[PDB]
Amino acid sequence: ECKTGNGKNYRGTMSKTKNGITCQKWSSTSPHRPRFSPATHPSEGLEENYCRNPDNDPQGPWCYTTDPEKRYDYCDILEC
Ligand SMILES: [Cl-]
Ligand SMILES: [Cl-]
Repeated sequence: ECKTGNGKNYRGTMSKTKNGITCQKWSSTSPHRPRFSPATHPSEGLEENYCRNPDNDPQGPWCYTTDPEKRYDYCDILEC
């Protein structure tokens, strides 16, 4: 678990955002409804509640949040 680039191929194990709030399972639909999931983007690594980049976001790995008022947010992934 290290990152390189926008973290596109990142198949790491981090499950909390940069502010230490824990990620929402990408399969789950609360508190937020994900626009990306394992059923639609099977090649994207949407397993558990880990930090991915299904959309080649320039800011790197993010995940759906568990704080009902925070939709998504980035992950502090060690630099590779
Ligand atoms: Cl939502
Ligand atoms: Cl999105």
